Amino acid sequence: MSLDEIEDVYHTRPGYRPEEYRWGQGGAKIIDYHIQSAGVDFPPSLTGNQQTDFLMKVVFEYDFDCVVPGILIKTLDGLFLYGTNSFLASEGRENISVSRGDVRVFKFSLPVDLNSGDYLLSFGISAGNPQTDMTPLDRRYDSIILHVTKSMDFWGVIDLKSSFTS
Amino acid sequence: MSLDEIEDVYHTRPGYRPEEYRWGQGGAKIIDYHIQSAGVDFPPSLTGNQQTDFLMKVVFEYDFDCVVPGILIKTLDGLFLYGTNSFLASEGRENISVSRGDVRVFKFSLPVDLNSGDYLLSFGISAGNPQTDMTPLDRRYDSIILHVTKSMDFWGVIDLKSSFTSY
Ligand SMILES: [Cl-]
Ligand SMILES: [Cl-]
Ligand SMILES: [Cl-]
Ligand code: NA
Ligand code: NA
Ligand code: NA
Ligand code: NA
Ligand code: NA
Repeated sequence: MSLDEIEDVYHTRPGYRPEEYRWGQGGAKIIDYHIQSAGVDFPPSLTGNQQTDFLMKVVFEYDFDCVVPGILIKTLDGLFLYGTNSFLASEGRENISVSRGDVRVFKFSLPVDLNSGDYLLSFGISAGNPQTDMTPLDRRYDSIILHVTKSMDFWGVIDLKSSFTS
Repeated sequence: MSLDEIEDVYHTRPGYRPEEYRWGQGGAKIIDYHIQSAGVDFPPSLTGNQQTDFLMKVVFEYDFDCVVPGILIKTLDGLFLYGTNSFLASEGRENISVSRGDVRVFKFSLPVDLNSGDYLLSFGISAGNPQTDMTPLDRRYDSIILHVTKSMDFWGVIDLKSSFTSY
C-alpha cells in the first residue's frame, strides 16, 4: 500500500465483502487494506503455525493526540472470536498521534491458529484526546472474508497447541 | 497423584462438576486429576495466556497396545474451543502400551489463551487406532469447571495474541 495515495480502494481488494456494514462518525477514513503471509500478497487461504499480517491504511482529516486502530474476527454466523486494538496489543503504552492529512498504516500480526472454515474480519479506527474522549471514526465491519485451512491436527475453534507427556 | 492408589477420587477434587456426563465401554477408569499452573496446585482460576498442566490418572483393567488420553474444552453454551489427544498433540510421536493393573498419569500442558470466564473441561481415555478404530474406555465429559481471569479483556472468547506496529 502507498502512503501517498488517499483514494478509498478498500472495496477493490481480494476478500472484500460487499456485505460490509460500514459506519463511523467521520474525521478519518480506512481507505485500504493488505493481508500477507509466507511471501504471498492476499493468500487465498490462511493457516496456523506461521504469521499473517493484517494491514489497514487510514487517512486522518484532523490532528488527534490519540488514535486507536482495531481488528475483529468473527465466525461466519456472527460469533465474536477475537478482537483487539493498539491499546491492548502494543508492547509500548505511548499514544499514537497524527496530524491533519496524515496517512498511516497499522499492522496486526498473528498466527491464524483457527480451525478450517470461513471467518469475518473487521477493521476500525477511533481517535480523540486524553482530556476529552475516544470516538469511532470509521468502522468497516464484516468487510473481509477469510478462508482458513488448518495445517495442524486439532479439534475445536482454536489450536491451543498442547504438549503431551506420559 | 499416587500410582499406588486406585480409588476413584476424581469427584473429590477442586472444580469437579456433579453435572458431568461420564460414559464409556469400560476397561479403564480415570480415577483422579490434577491441575497446576505456575507451580500452584489447584489455583482458584487460570490466568489468561498462562501455561497450565492438566493431569489425569488412569487404572487399566486389561492389557492394551495403544491407549489414547484426551481432553476437550468448551464454553458454557457449548462452543467447542479445543480438543486433542496424545496422538494429535504429539503429532504421532506418542504410542502408549499398558498392562492389566497398570496405573498411569498423563499430562496435557497448554497456554490457556481464552478470555475471562468459565469453561468446561473433559478428560477421556480410549484405546485402539486413533484415526479409524478407537474404543472409548472412560470419558468424563464436561466434568470440571475452569475459571479464567485477566486484568483487561479483549473482545470475544479466544486469544490469538496479536502483535501491533504502525508505519
Ligand atoms: Cl508434545
Ligand atoms: Cl515432537
Ligand atoms: Cl471425554
Ligand atoms: Na449506520
Ligand atoms: Na468481524
Ligand atoms: Na494442538
Ligand atoms: Na451414556
Ligand atoms: Na491479544
